[PDB]
Amino acid sequence: KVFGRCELAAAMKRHGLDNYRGYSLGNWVCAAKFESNFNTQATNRNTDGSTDYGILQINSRWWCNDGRTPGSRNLCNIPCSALLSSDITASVNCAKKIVSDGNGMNAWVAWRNRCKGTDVQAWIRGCRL
Repeated sequence: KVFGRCELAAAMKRHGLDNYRGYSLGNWVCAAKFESNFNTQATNRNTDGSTDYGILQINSRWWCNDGRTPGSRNLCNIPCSALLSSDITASVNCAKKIVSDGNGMNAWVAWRNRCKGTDVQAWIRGCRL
């Protein structure tokens, strides 16, 4: 599924991401935009044996288990295929854990590159929340 901007914002808000650990909703929408272009089935297979999965491109070395990645920690305790659903719940819950395990949103390169220092509010402006 390829989400619309406002549709994804609403879904993320229903899942409690607005101001989660001090990160406004627009940060999360902006991250998904440039990680995956809102595509829940996006995959990126890296040369190091790991794969990035889903709308938030969560990596299979630390966070989910796909059975083929060396050094898998599976800290979200889910199969990576669960992150390829049209329901974003599993990706949201694992993203929360990624932050809860010490990291900020610096854990997403696309956020560091394309969202940090910008008016992230623009990504939810105009939406019915």
